Amino acid sequence: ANLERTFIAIKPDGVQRGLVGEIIKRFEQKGFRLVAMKFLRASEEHLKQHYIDLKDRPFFPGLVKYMNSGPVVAMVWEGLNVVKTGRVMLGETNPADSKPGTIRGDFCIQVGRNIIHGSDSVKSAEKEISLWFKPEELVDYKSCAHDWVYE
Amino acid sequence: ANLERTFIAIKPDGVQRGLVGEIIKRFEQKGFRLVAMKFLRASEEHLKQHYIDLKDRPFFPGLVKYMNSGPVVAMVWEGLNVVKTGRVMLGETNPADSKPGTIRGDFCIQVGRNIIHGSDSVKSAEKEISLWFKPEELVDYKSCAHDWVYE
Amino acid sequence: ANLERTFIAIKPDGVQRGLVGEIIKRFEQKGFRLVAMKFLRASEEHLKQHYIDLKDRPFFPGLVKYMNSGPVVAMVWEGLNVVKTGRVMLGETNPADSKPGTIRGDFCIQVGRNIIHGSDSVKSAEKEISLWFKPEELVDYKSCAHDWVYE
Amino acid sequence: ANLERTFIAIKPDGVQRGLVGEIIKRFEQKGFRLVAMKFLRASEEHLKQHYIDLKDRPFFPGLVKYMNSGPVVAMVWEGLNVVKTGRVMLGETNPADSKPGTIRGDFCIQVGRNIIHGSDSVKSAEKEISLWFKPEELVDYKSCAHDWVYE
Amino acid sequence: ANLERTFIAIKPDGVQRGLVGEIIKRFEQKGFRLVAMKFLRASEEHLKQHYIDLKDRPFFPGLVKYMNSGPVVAMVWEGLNVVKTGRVMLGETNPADSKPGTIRGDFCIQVGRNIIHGSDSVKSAEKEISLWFKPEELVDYKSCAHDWVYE
Amino acid sequence: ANLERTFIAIKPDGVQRGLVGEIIKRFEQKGFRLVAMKFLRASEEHLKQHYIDLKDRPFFPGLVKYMNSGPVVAMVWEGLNVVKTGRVMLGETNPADSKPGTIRGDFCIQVGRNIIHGSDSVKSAEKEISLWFKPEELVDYKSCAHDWVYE
Ligand SMILES: Nc1nc2c(ncn2[C@@H]2O[C@H](COP(=O)(O)OP(=O)(O)O)[C@@H](O)[C@H]2O)c(=O)[nH]1
Ligand SMILES: Nc1nc2c(ncn2[C@@H]2O[C@H](COP(=O)(O)OP(=O)(O)O)[C@@H](O)[C@H]2O)c(=O)[nH]1
Ligand SMILES: Nc1nc2c(ncn2[C@@H]2O[C@H](COP(=O)(O)OP(=O)(O)O)[C@@H](O)[C@H]2O)c(=O)[nH]1
Ligand SMILES: Nc1nc2c(ncn2[C@@H]2O[C@H](COP(=O)(O)OP(=O)(O)O)[C@@H](O)[C@H]2O)c(=O)[nH]1
Ligand SMILES: Nc1nc2c(ncn2[C@@H]2O[C@H](COP(=O)(O)OP(=O)(O)O)[C@@H](O)[C@H]2O)c(=O)[nH]1
Ligand SMILES: Nc1nc2c(ncn2[C@@H]2O[C@H](COP(=O)(O)OP(=O)(O)O)[C@@H](O)[C@H]2O)c(=O)[nH]1
Ligand SMILES: [Mg+2]
Ligand SMILES: [Mg+2]
Ligand SMILES: [Mg+2]
Ligand SMILES: [Mg+2]
Ligand SMILES: [Mg+2]
Ligand SMILES: [Mg+2]
Repeated sequence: ANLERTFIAIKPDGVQRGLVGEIIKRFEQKGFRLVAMKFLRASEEHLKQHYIDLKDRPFFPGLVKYMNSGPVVAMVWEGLNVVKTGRVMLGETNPADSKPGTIRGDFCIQVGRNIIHGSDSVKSAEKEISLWFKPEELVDYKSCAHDWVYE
Repeated sequence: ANLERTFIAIKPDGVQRGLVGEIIKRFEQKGFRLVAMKFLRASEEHLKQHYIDLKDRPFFPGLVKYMNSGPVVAMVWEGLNVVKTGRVMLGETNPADSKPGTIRGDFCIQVGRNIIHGSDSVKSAEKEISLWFKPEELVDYKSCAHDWVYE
Repeated sequence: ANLERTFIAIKPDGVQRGLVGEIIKRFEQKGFRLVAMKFLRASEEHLKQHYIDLKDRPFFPGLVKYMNSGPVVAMVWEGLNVVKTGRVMLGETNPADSKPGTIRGDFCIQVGRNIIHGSDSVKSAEKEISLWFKPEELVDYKSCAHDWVYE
Repeated sequence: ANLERTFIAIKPDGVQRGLVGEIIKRFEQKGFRLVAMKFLRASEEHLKQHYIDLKDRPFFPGLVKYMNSGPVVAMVWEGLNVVKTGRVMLGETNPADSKPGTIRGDFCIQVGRNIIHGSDSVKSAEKEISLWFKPEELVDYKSCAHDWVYE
Repeated sequence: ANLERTFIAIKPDGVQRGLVGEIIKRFEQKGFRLVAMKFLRASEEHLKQHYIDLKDRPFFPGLVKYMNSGPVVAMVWEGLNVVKTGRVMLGETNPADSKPGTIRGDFCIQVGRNIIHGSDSVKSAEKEISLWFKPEELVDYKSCAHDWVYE
Repeated sequence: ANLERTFIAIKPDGVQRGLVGEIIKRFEQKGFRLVAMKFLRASEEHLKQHYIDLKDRPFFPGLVKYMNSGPVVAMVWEGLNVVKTGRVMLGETNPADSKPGTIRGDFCIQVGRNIIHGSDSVKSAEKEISLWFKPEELVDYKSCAHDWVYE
């Protein structure tokens, strides 16, 4: 089979607060497969295109500036319902609405500093994956745990 | 009802994915007393009795064969509302509906590989404990912390 | 706003069960600022004042005795909505109603041994802070991570 | 290969202090395979035979009484060098001499309450295994990560 | 029959880097009893007294300045061999020589930002406890675990 | 020497055994700055250049094959003595001799599956960094904690 994929980015605040390993561990222990990963400071234009649907929102200027203010960890993760499940794992957009046990619930306070991004839909994921990674950067392998994670 | 007991089994996938100590720690940390524990490859006939209520469901033979495909860790835990609270701790039957912070929410993806079993009621717990353990295998002792966990 | 403060106390059961660091870590990693902290055996009088609204409840004598039965860690934490959010982190009054991922959800079982206290409102918080701490015991400094937690 | 085995027991203090899960995780994460596990109060005669080479030592009486004073978690673990590297993981007999990051180094203080036992040699391991388990209690299965742990 | 005690302070970098809980957890897990604790910005004078033995060394002014640059967590811990064992837990003065598994080994790089202080000797412990704490701030109580930590 | 760099790669066994987050956290927690990171299946030729000094060793062919058998996580880390300190953090080449608390000591068993690589010297580090990364992939930014990790 060819499993669902989602795009996950650890925002500059996640990197600056030293939560990269912690956040990656949460995806690994869940049983999702890391497909791609790189580390870069995305240009304001890259970030504008990432968040193109939000361009007319008033917080958008500060969002783009915050997102370009340090490096990000960009990832692709694979598995059954990984898009929706990735989102549940993150918590709500606002850390204030995010439950203890979620990444945002556990680790942050304010919507403007909410440490992580996950694709909100499959069609979003595929667009975001194409924008952040070259095809060659997506690694096709099989997880040793697969048959212990899936029927 | 401080002497309530429940049956908890770590399924073959739980054992194979190295989650035994992680699971046990969650019960220990909560204040529940470990009463019995053993490690075995349960026979197909034993598993058919365990899941006798499901013998007509289409997933039954698959479920049995998987349950026999590796060892399980069988346990008896005791404490106030341990049956219901144990259930909460595991999360929903389907990992897709299990909240972050729960065992299945944190660690698995698919209902057919859902890493753990807990009794669904006192009556089920009593049946399961009888099925899985000899009476001499239930250990009598007082937990150190009891007077700090209970009034 | 961001200068809100709350009073958090680790109850004698939380100290005795070795949960002081685990509790503190949860507040630190969330991004809240530790403002004040001390360790003491609170007098029965001090405890009666802390719980003055409950003076006529049936459980109040047992409550005051339990709370005097060992030392307590008293703390003040700062941040946006720290009162409300602190409560979310603790769980519900009754650990039976507290979800996995919260302090009571993870660690305790019975309402009379529920390991921790948090102020239920800003007015409660300011009363409790005045009750437990001398003004000089409240330390003003800026958190390293502040600008990565707050826009 | 017919891989080496060792006998590990978590002593009554390890059980009472809630360290069973933690300990088991350290063995699991190292890549050792759990072969056998049970939970029991070992009789004084069982304990005398286990520690027979110490019978004339002055601490022997107290050792047997303490080891009988609560249940123990009895285990057999498999792996290349598991006896010697198991000992290294435990620390030195005296926790005072055990380094941080070892089990006794992290968790205990006094030689008479040193939380765990491990076989000191291959010959001791085989003797101890034979005395603590029935042959049928030793579960034969292959670890899913075997080929990632071994050449 | 007072057990041995030591003075441990979490330095300003320790607090700023959000390691207070982690650090305390290590001492609780080991079996030491928390006797005293408070949180304060130590004055230059207090710190010159604390480090008076170093007053003529080149790094002393820099040390005293750094130690005043943020609040510190000051603690008294009790147990068998706590002064020496405490030291071993911290690591060497220079993090470069501190082993993985020690506090400085896990968390620090440079000698002037080495996150924690522990007394060097019983005589120094006694002096430091007296310098930092009033007698009434030392809490006399018996630990839950004592009989499982000590024979 | 604060700008010293080393090359760390999580080997395919580390990726498959779900240790990526765990490993990254240890580097983060220590205070080193992540400079560059990517995830790829390294070609046999690329790996032959990486290990060119071992090309005549009997294990060389199998080493290259194993290192190509799954993706690796390639990283550049910066900090004072990061090459030597990084080596200490990994353990010894042989897991069998690696101390508990080190990455290999904690997580692996056999030299042929030793989960991680780190440069052995500054000269080796510069050669490996150049081999594995494009100049533009070394990210320029300041770590928020720098002034709390360094004088
Ligand atoms: N400062 C600020 N940022 C916001 C606000 N709403 C959304 N954002 C940021 O914009 C990101 C994208 O918004 P959105 O797609 O609606 O939410 P998401 O998919 O859950 O991340 C969020 O993750 C926040 O980082 C806001 O009101 N203020
Ligand atoms: N393959 C498969 N297994 C299922 C399904 N539903 C339940 N199971 C398995 O059967 C076990 C028992 O089912 P059930 O008693 O209803 O759920 P539980 O009490 O929450 O464990 C579950 O824990 C699953 O492992 C399904 O639709 N497909
Ligand atoms: N024993 C007992 N203690 C209670 C009961 N209800 C509340 N308490 C205790 O009294 C404390 C204060 O009560 P309350 O303010 O209503 O709950 P809280 O603000 O969530 O802590 C609780 O945290 C419990 O420790 C009860 O029914 N029985
Ligand atoms: N109370 C007490 N117990 C001891 C002493 N020496 C050893 N023991 C206990 O006896 C056990 C077995 O001793 P030994 O075979 O020499 O050490 P081990 O193989 O490292 O456990 C130790 O693990 C301790 O639990 C002592 O001096 N006093
Ligand atoms: N900046 C700087 N600080 C130092 C140096 N040597 C020691 N210190 C600091 O001064 C503290 C006290 O030194 P000392 O009492 O000898 O070592 P300790 O008992 O390990 O803490 C150390 O823990 C360091 O924080 C140095 O060479 N430079
Ligand atoms: N299969 C196998 N692999 C080995 C052996 N010795 C070394 N290796 C592998 O080759 C790598 C490089 O060896 P070396 O450069 O000498 O040590 P390193 O710098 O500590 O990794 C090791 O990290 C192992 O992955 C061996 O005897 N057998
Ligand atoms: Mg969106
Ligand atoms: Mg059922
Ligand atoms: Mg109240
Ligand atoms: Mg012996
Ligand atoms: Mg000194
Ligand atoms: Mg080499």
